[PDB]
Amino acid sequence: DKVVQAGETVNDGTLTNHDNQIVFGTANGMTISTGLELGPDSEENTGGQWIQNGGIAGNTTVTTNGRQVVLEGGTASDTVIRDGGGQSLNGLAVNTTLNNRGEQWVHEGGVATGTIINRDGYQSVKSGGLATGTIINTGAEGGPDSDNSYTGQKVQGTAESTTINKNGRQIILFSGLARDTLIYAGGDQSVHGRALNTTLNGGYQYVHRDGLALNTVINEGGWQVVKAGGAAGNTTINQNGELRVHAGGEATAVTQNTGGALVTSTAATVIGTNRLGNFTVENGKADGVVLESGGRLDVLESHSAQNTLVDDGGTLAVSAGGKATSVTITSGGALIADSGATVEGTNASGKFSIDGTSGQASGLLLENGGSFTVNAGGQAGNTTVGHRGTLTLAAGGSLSGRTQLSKGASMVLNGDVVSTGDIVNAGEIRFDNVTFHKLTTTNLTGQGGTINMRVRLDGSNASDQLVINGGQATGKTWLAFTNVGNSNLGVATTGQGIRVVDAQNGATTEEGAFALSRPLQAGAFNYTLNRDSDEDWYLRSEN
Ligand SMILES: [Mg+2]
Repeated sequence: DKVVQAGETVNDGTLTNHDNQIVFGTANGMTISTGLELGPDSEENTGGQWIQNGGIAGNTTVTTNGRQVVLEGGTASDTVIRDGGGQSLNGLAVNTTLNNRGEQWVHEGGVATGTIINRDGYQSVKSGGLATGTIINTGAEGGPDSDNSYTGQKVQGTAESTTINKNGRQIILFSGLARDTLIYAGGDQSVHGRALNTTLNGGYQYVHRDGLALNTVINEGGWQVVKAGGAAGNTTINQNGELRVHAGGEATAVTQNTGGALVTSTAATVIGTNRLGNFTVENGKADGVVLESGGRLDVLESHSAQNTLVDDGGTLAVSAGGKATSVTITSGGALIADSGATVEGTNASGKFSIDGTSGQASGLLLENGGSFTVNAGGQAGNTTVGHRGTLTLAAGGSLSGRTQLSKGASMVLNGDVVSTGDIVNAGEIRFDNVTFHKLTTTNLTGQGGTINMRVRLDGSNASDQLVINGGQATGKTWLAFTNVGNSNLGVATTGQGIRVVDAQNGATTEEGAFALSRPLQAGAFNYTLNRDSDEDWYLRSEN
């Protein structure tokens, strides 16, 4: 048991085999490799280096099993804690570096400045301690879904001037404060206490139940997530940043700049000012919201929205029972709703309305992930489905006027449908749900575009079916059949065949109107699509 007394500099050496070194003067260049054999969580340990009040340790290396205890008024310079060593800090530590399960506990009254947490190292600031000028490079390599709180920085006290690099993680517990942080892309900070003055230069900030975040700026690639029961105030959403406010979250004094994404629901609280004026999402009522660049507003059941602008890259999602009036969707805006929602506004091509009370819609335009669902007994008129838009019809839906499908458009049919107007398909219609449906239209105009249909080639003469009611089938439209019966079994067709397009009440079809997209064989037969004199089209057997 060496005792370095005051003004007696010890200037190299090691420490082993549960031996203590009591420092009252100066002890440079030590190797502490004893005292922590039993693990950080036991008062059963003997050995290590103990810097007393007024003592100094410079360029110590605490390696596996080594324990360095700095008491009140001691100091530890340029310390390397690695490979499962630890430092218990009640005084001053300057320029510590933590590698591979090296730990630093800064207990009440302790102060650590310049700690670099390098990989699988850990700095725990117990309540009443202070960490200043920390660099965190680890803790967050498992992604936003990693629940790792065992490496990185955990604060129960206070952390000032922290830089969080890729893979770095800061957890602020209930009692904790983190003031002035810069969080780069790949790194994150989890806030359960107080985070104040945070710069997300592509970094992530999670604000959980009972966490307060004040003065966060979200630059490009950054993310502020306010969970239920968390609260953020005075956030600035710069271009290509997003603020996420969950049901039960507080977002007050939000500055949504141009290019800023806002993702929230009427079940949260978001007050602020965007590039068009003031906005409020409060108590189930949103007024003035501007969804762009990945922003989403969900108007849940029995809430309301007015003066919403859905711009290119934004999404308005109105649940059934929600209302949203004076909507303006610019070309490239997405609208998700069904015939039980109530929406009014204007889109890229004029006025539109969904009246959830009667279940009739008129003039929709579904682009870029927009979607509408016509529920049972509903009716959508003059629909325009664009690239990446979807129109789904529940069993018992109706169409009215001209249903136009642009290239890249989807229309899914989950049961029998009647259009009392014109379907114009340049995209893809698809009979899905194993029951077979009938799509009745007055006129079909094919502009390319497959209708994906289903067939049983197993002795049934059973299939999906198109019906031209009184009108005409023109253009060119591809038919894609899938055999849903017993495969490798093919039965012969009987007489005229499986009727797939039925012309009725005087309907005519043109002669190159329909065409098999790919061959249809089952078992020993090739199934061929043939138009006859009755204007109807049939599936028949080959050789
Ligand atoms: Mg701990």
